[PDB]
Amino acid sequence: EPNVFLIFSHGLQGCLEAQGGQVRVTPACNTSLPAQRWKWVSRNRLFNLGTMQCLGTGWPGTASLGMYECDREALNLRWHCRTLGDQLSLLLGAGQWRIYGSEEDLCALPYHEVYTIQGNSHGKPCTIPFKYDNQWFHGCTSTGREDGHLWCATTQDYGKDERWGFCPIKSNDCETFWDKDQLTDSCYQFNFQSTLSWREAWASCEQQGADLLSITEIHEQTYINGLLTGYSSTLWIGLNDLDTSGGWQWSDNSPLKYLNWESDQPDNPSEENCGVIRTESSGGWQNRDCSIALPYVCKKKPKVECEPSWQPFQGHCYRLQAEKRSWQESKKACLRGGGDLVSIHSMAELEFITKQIKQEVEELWIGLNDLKLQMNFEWSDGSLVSFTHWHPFEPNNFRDSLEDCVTIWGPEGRWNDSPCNQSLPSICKKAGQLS
Ligand code: NA
Ligand code: NA
Repeated sequence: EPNVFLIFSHGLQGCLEAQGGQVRVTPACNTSLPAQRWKWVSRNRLFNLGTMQCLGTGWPGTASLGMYECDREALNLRWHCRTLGDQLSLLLGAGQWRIYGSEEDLCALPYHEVYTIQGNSHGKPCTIPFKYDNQWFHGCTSTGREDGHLWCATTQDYGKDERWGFCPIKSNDCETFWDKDQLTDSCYQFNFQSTLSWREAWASCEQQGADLLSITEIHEQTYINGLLTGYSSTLWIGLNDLDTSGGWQWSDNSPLKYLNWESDQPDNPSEENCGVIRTESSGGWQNRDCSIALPYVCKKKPKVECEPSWQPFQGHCYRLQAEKRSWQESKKACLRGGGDLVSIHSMAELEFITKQIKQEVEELWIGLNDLKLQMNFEWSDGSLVSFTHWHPFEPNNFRDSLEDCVTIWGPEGRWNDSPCNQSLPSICKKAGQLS
């Protein structure tokens, strides 16, 4: 019971209590008494755990506080955490209202929508509270189920509407609700029957201890397209440019090292900011309006010294090769120097390279490339690709050439991809000696 809280008045010096059908302030604050335990629930109602009822007052026309069945409409059961204090002070003839035991205001523990998994409600969130077999529930329950799985109604009256779904769980395994890749031990959840917005889908994955699908490897694309063959669907993935336009990122902060945009994508930069995978294109990526309602896919996984003319940063040595060469020839020159084309794994390393090594050189080669397999970028030095810093609407050279290599471009230190044909200076990286 982490969302539950007591309501204290400094002006009356006591906690708000609900007895029978009445509401009072008692100086005897006791966090154990459910009569004093409150909880925000759906549709801006304030729920009491002792009475299993909702705080209410009269509509304009008859003013007092009382407890009422939460589905009563003949009374106003709606409150706002910002004005609740003023309403309580008004109706009790009081000062300042806070959560008991803290300096936090009554807006500190807000109601969060919990989106359902599978069931028959297309991902619609739990209606809190809901009635089932004439009993109120202010949370998920397994009563009425043998397997013990937690569920909830998506209307307030299950007996009437029979709309429901499974509740999301934060698990250390991937048992009931997930397809697991045995090779990578990564778990995937295709909610074909749900219809949620991107942000809603994001929240759903998050409250399962997961994130929207990121596709980081060529294999991962193949495994994903695999499970999708036969189905006909368009599903949200973690891809978006909400922060920076054209700056596509995975919601789970994975590097944008693999790409599978459809031929004409992405487009409509002014309206479409979120990524979808499609079965029609055999797993191609599109960008769409983030507010549209779609099925979605979740994912979870249960001080050195340098040689002369080189400069140190962290544990490596860096050097500018000012002579303009091709990407491959730039690399060959780095190797003869006992190093390789620079690999960049953090923002601090990037800043060092850009401010200290590149300086006013306009554009130059780094180690990132997709010569081996196209649309799948890797560092020439074989290092793990953990970090990308693409310019807006980059990369995009796989859209023409069959071989793409990467440069640092301009003062921000962001990256382009380009034909390796191009003649540019470059930066080299090798390990340093400690010291
Ligand atoms: Na589009
Ligand atoms: Na490019």
